[PDB]
Amino acid sequence: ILGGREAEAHARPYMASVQLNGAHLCGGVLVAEQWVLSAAHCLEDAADGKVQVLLGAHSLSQPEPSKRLYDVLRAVPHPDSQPDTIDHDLLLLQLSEKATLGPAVRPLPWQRVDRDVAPGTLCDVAGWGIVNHAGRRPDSLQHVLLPVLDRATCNRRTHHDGAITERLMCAESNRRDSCKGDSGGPLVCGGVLEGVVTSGSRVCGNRKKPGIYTRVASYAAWIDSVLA
Ligand SMILES: COC(=O)c1ccccc1CNC(=O)N1CCC[C@H]1C(=O)Nc1cccc(OC(F)(F)F)c1
Repeated sequence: ILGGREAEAHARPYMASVQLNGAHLCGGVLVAEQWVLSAAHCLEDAADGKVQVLLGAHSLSQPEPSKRLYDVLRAVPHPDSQPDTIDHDLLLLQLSEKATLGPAVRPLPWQRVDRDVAPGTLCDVAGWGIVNHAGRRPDSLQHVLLPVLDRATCNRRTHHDGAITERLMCAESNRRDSCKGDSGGPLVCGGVLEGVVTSGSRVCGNRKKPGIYTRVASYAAWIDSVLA
């Protein structure tokens, strides 16, 4: 997260760290007792590597009573996802068992009505991604409040030049933004999951290159199918 602040410990009990070989790789969001939603590019070339999900965390390295590392039974990338595209960039991870729920571990309600979030809505994005241009990695969860950017402005030649489909949304990236390592994390608006940070490489904190988030409402039937 660039231009953000340290999050209040355990105030976002749905927040997951998706780890590969014991290191934070991507953000994720607990959407059901046994399922974490993240981004499909997260597990590219991860083939053989150990994927785990850390729930109930604030610090990645310090002991906390609510912290629990879960193994993953199945990793389900969206079938239409591809390495060279930003489309259908979703991944569902089935945990080894249902998560132990409590004040610090709880699934987030997610948007099932396919209607756009109004431009200007203030949404929250959290993650353990880089915090500066040198690549400094925070030990604790960071967050930033970002206003939603209308799709037509996001699609201008100066911005993302027509790449923003109806299944994607944008948020302003003016010195405050999601960055490397925040991919897969949640974009929460009015206490409901609206988007998942995309995992394509992009410059951070440059107002001319808005943040791109996959709209979960646009994938409600796929999310339901996988869990079933
Ligand atoms: C919104 O995303 C952007 O704007 C963005 C801007 C540049 C490169 C990339 C991105 C977004 N893509 C990712 O993050 N991806 C792609 C899938 C894997 C994941 C990644 O690379 N994980 C990672 C790797 C090393 C260290 C690390 O940990 C920490 F982050 F702590 F360093 C995390």
